[PDB]
Amino acid sequence: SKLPDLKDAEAVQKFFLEEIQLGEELLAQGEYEKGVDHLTNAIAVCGQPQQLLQVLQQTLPPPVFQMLLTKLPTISQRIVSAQSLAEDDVE
Repeated sequence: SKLPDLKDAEAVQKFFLEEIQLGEELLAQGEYEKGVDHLTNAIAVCGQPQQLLQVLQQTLPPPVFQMLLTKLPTISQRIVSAQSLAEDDVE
């Protein structure tokens, strides 16, 4: 592709429906995980009160729960380093 732009289609809705599927099969509890997938498609927008909770609270459940206590700062610090590099690029 040349000069791509952010766009939505039913495919992302159906790929959002496979994230629901991963959550539900992984947790044997569809209702709670359905909320955590709505919390991953809503980071595509990054809504003001819901812009930081999103991807982290998603990356929590799918593997064994409670094994992400240490990896969560790893993801957060790598994101912080990413913004540090972006801030350097802006400067």
